[PDB]
Amino acid sequence: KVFGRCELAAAMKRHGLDNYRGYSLGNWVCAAKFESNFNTQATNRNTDGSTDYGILQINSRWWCNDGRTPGSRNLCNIPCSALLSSDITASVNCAKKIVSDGNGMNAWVAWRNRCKGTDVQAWIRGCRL
Ligand SMILES: [Br-]
Ligand SMILES: [Br-]
Ligand SMILES: [Cl-]
Ligand SMILES: [Cl-]
Ligand SMILES: [Cl-]
Ligand SMILES: [Cl-]
Ligand SMILES: [Cl-]
Ligand SMILES: [Cl-]
Ligand SMILES: [Cl-]
Ligand SMILES: [Cl-]
Ligand SMILES: [Cl-]
Ligand code: NA
Repeated sequence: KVFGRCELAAAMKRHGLDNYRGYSLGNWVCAAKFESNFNTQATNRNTDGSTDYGILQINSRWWCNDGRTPGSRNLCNIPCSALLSSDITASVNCAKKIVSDGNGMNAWVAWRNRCKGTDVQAWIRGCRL
């Protein structure tokens, strides 16, 4: 599914991301925009052979099982395909573990490089929430 901006903002709020670990909704929307352009089905292979999946491009090295990332863990206890669904519950729940692990939203390199410190509230402006 390709979400609209405000549609994903509402979805992320319903699933409890708004101010999760202190990160306002606009940080999460922004991270999704640059990780996946709001497409749940986005996948991208990394150089190390792991793959990033879903609206928040969650990596198979640590977080999910795809059957083809040697030596990896599956900390979210999910197949990586769960992270491609129209229903964002598995991406949200796994993202909540990732953002809790110590480095906050710096786990998403695109969030550090394109969203951190910027006017992230612009991403939810105009939206019914
Ligand atoms: Br939930
Ligand atoms: Br629910
Ligand atoms: Cl947009
Ligand atoms: Cl915000
Ligand atoms: Cl990592
Ligand atoms: Cl393959
Ligand atoms: Cl959903
Ligand atoms: Cl649905
Ligand atoms: Cl933090
Ligand atoms: Cl407005
Ligand atoms: Cl809107
Ligand atoms: Na894995």
